[PDB]
Order: sequence, then C-alpha cells, then structure tokens
Amino acid sequence: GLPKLPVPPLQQTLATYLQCMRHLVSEEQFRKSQAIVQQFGAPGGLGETLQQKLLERQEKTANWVSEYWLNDMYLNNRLALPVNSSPAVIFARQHFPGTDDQLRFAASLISGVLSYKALLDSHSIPTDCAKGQLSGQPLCMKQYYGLFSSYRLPGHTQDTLVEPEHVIVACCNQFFVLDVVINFRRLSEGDLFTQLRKIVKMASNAAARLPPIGLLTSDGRSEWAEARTVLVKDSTNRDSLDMIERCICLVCLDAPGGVELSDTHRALQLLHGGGYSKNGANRWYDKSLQFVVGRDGTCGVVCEHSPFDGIVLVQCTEHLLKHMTQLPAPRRLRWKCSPEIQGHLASSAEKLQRIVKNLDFIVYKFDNYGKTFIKKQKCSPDAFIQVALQLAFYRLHRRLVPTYESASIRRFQEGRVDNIRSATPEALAFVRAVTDHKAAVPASEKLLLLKDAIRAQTAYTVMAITGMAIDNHLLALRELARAMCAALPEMFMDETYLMSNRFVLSTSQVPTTTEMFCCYGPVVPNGYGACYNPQPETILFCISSFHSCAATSSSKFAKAVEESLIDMRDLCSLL
Ligand SMILES: C[n+]1ccc(C[C@@H](SCCNC(=O)CCNC(=O)[C@H](O)C(C)(C)COP(=O)(O)OP(=O)(O)OC[C@H]2O[C@@H](n3cnc4c(N)ncnc43)[C@H](O)[C@@H]2OP(=O)(O)O)c2cccc3ccccc23)cc1
Ligand code: NA
Ligand code: NA
Repeated sequence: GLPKLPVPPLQQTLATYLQCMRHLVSEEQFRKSQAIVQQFGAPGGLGETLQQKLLERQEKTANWVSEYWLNDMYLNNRLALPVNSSPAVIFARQHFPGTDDQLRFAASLISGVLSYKALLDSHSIPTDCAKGQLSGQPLCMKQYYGLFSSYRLPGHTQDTLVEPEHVIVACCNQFFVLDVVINFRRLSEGDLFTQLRKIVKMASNAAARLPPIGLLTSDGRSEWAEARTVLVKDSTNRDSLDMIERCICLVCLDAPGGVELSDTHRALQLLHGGGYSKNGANRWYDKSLQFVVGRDGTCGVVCEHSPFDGIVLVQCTEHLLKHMTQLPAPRRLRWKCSPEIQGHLASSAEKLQRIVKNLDFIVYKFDNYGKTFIKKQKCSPDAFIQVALQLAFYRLHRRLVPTYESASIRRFQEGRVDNIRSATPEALAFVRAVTDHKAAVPASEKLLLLKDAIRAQTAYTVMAITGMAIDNHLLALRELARAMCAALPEMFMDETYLMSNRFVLSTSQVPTTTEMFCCYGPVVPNGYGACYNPQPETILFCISSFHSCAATSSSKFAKAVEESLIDMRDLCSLL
C-alpha cells in the first residue's frame, strides 16, 4: 500500500543541479554547464522527451529507478568487493576461553539466523515505521527478503544479482556444507554445536586441505568472472559453487589475529581478514552475509550489500544478538584446480595484499557530547554532523568536494536510497568564515552561518527522503537517453556532471542500540569513507581512506572532525 517513487518536475531537478555545482566549479566551466542545461531543458527539447519516457516508465514499473540504480551503484562496478564495496558490522567483544565457547556462540548465532528466517517466511513481520526525520511513516520491507536469498555472480562487464536448507562454514580456508532445516525440521543449537565440532576437527587436517578458492572472490569482478569461467569447466567445481550459491549465509570460523583487539583492528579483520596470510581467504565475498566468529572473540558480519542497505541489516543483527540463546558429518566442498587456476590464485593473493596495505582505517569515539546537546540547539543531529564533516574536510584540505550521504527512500515501493548532497553553498559560506582568519568574521555571524548551513542541510534531507532530490532522476534520464543512442547527450558528458558524481567524501549514518558499529571503504582513490553512529552523549565515527593518496589521512581527518565538533559547540554556546 506504499506510494510509487515520485518523478520530480524536470525544471526543478535542473535548477537544483546547477545550484549544487556552481560553487564547486570555475566561472567558465559553470557558464558552459548553464548553457548545456538550458538547451537540455528547453521546451520541446530532449529533456522533456526523456521526462515523458520516464513518466511512462513509472506507470509500468513498481519503481522506475530500481534497475538503473542497481547497475550503476553495484553491478557495473569493476573493483574488488573487499574494502571497495562490502561493508562490515563489528559486534561487541566476546571472550572465548576455549574453542567450544567460540563454537557455542556460532551454534547459538546460526539458530538465531534460522528463527529469523522463519519470521520472514511467516510474512507476518509488522511494517517498520520511520524514526527520525518525518517519523511514523510506513517503510518498505522488501530489503529484508534479500538478506539471505541472494548471491552476486561476477560478469565480464556487469555482475548479476541472482532444496533442503544449509549454511556454508568456512574454516582454515575450507568450505563445509552444514544442513540446518532438513524438511521444515530445524537442527537444534546442540546439534549445530556438535556439527561445528566435527568441522573444526576436519578442517584441522593438513593432509585434507584444499586450495583456498575463496581468495578468488576477493579479486576484481572481471578477473573473478574469468577465473570462475575456468572453474565451471569441471563437474565437481560446478557442484561446489552451486552449494555456495544456494546457501543461507556463510559462517567463518577465523583464526586468532596476532594484534591487540582494538576496535580498529577488529574492524580490519571483518573488512579484509588481514589478507591471505591471516583470514582473507576464509571468505566468499559473492554471498550476501558472511558471519565471522573468530577464535579470539572477534565477531561480526561482512555484507555484499547489493540487495539491502545498512538500516535493515542492523535491525536484523540486533534482533539476532538480542534473541540469542546464551547426524551425518558435514560435507567438505571439493575442488579441482587447473594449472591456470593456480596462477589466478597467486594474482588474487597479490591484489588482495595491496588492498590490505592500502587501507587506512580508524575508529574514533567523540565523547564530549552527542544527540542530546544537538537537539538542545534546535538542530537535527544528522544535519549538525554533516555540517561538521564539511568543516572537517575544508579545514584539512582547503576545498569542499562533491559529497554523498545515504538517504532512505523506503517510504516508496522497493525504495533503496537517494543522495543528500551535503556540500551546499551554505556549507561553503560557513566553513570559509570559520577557517579564513584574515577575514576575522565575528563569532556571532559565524553562528548565523552555522544555523543557515544546518537549515540548508535539513531542507535537502527532507527533499531527498520524499523522493524529490536529483541523483536518481538524472540517472534515469541518462539511461533512458542511452537506450535511444549510445552517444549520451551533452549534459551527461559535461565535465561538471562527471565531477558531481566523484564522491571524494562518502558518508552515511547507521545508528545502533548496542556496542556494534559499521564501516566501509572510500569510493574514489583520493577520498574518504565515513560512517557514524550518533548516540545521546557520544558520536562514533568510522573513517577510511587510502594510503596511496598522500593528501588523505584518516587520523588527521578524525582530529579535524573533533576540532569541528568543538568549534560548533562553542559557536552554539554563544547565544
Ligand atoms: C556510497 N555508499 C553506499 C552505501 C554504502 C553502505 C551503507 S548503506 C546506507 C545505510 N545508511 C542509511 O540507509 C541511512 C538512512 N537514514 C535516513 O534516511 C535518515 O532519515 C537521515 C540520515 C536522512 C536523517 O537522519 P534522521 O535520524 O532521520 O534525522 P535526525 O538526525 O534529524 O533525527 C534524530 C533525532 O533528532 C530529532 N530531531 C530532528 N530535528 C530536530 C530539531 N530541529 N530539534 C530537535 N530535535 C530534532 C529527531 O526527532 C530524532 O529524535 P530521537 O529519535 O533521537 O528521539 C552501509 C553502511 C554500514 C553498514 C551496511 C551494512 C549493509 C549494507 C549497507 C551498509 C556505502 C557507500
Ligand atoms: Na542516488
Ligand atoms: Na591517505
């Protein structure tokens, strides 16, 4: 009973687009972009033709952007999924004195998964109602049904999102089939614990060890598509891939790390496993959910997020963790490795280690204040924090950049997200006043600039979540144009448009109720990834960047965030 994603008016989107980019390009580049957009948007022109094709599309589809967005955000992306794509959720520290304590946790977690899947298959789950901005409104539930049912196949140029029930268990880079529902008749926690004891014993036998095929899923998508094409030439490889493809989830029983179990190092283990020499091959990145249960108590889940976004994921995992309860041998999946496959594995190992060494990651806990203080200033906490991130970026790098912030459009049928473009002209005015000390702008006027930047950020936020923002609209017009002619219209070849979609700062808010946190890598080589968790009295930031970029630094950016939050508290405390 949810409404269809709206199609905003064309002239609205084009005027918002120009206002979004004017302050981020030169005078001359903008003048050219203005002329291009005017011709695109002229009466009887190409824009209007495309808009009419888009309204026809809205009438005939449940959601007119779903296919375009899924390809542009995920399936067309050629980069390896670790760090570049798959986010990580880190649970609370656990203490596993013995192996059976780790395996009791795993058994308890798996049966929590089985019972959660039974609720979904009940189709009796009450509709989620929004929290925060525009509270109380009903939200789409489709994403819950992609948590367990999905596998992402690699393609040469574009990926594809695709019996008795079983889990796959990864241990010592070996994969084991663990059947769990054996005719609508679930195995108990006790049975699962017993089955996991057998897997650990068998995975420990070095005479029986098979090559670490999971490492192949860590490569570039076109490279893994090619390697997979080799594998499927043999029958027993095909059967093994089939079991992984139809599994409920992965459960990875990781070896202990060597390092201090800081929040930052626990996150690193969930994001890439520390590479081939630690837990990096104890993975299968094509599958949507990989639950990690490390021997040292490091536990979380790695997500192939093409079928769902973070809010739905965390509601599931918080459900699982809260409800957790305090016979043939599982089959080991077999493989036949060509001489060629041996070479694919060597390159996968080398490419994966470059990712491991390239990632610069920090978990930073701002503890001077949280949402409560911000609400007392009559501000949205998310908008407050977004403005602070723009100040952080500007005081460090002395420029503002196209920024991405996730906004859920789950108020509409099959809605996923649109983009809140936080790098507004009001943000620019504020951060310049704060950092340009020659200008000597009085603190009272800085406060007025702070309040107007928050106002603009909230206004864009409301627009985005009601389906009236620009990114999805423009994407659809672009891909509708592409279908009529491979030569795209000038508006989408314009350097201004290409720049507008290089998100040097890529952000999202994922609040949790518990001690878990979320993190992901940047989406451009010279950029940051920034996932935050605002609580009443604290704000948790997970900051990523790439060591190969000499300008970026996760530690420096985190100190800039702290400085920006203190500056903004001092400004709000004036009046
Ligand atoms: C490029 N790429 C794409 C994707 C990814 C992976 C991501 S996938 C995206 C996951 N993220 C989302 O999907 C975010 C969805 N969120 C929304 O869309 C929100 O709507 C948003 C953020 C727009 C606004 O945030 P808000 O909280 O709604 O608004 P607020 O902050 O203003 O309200 C708070 C409190 O303040 C009150 N209030 C408001 N105004 C006030 C005022 N003026 N005065 C006083 N009070 C005021 C409110 O009433 C409330 O009150 P309270 O409830 O506390 O009592 C991901 C991350 C992590 C893990 C993943 C795992 C799996 C899959 C994906 C994962 C990475 C990179
Ligand atoms: Na978008
Ligand atoms: Na860097």
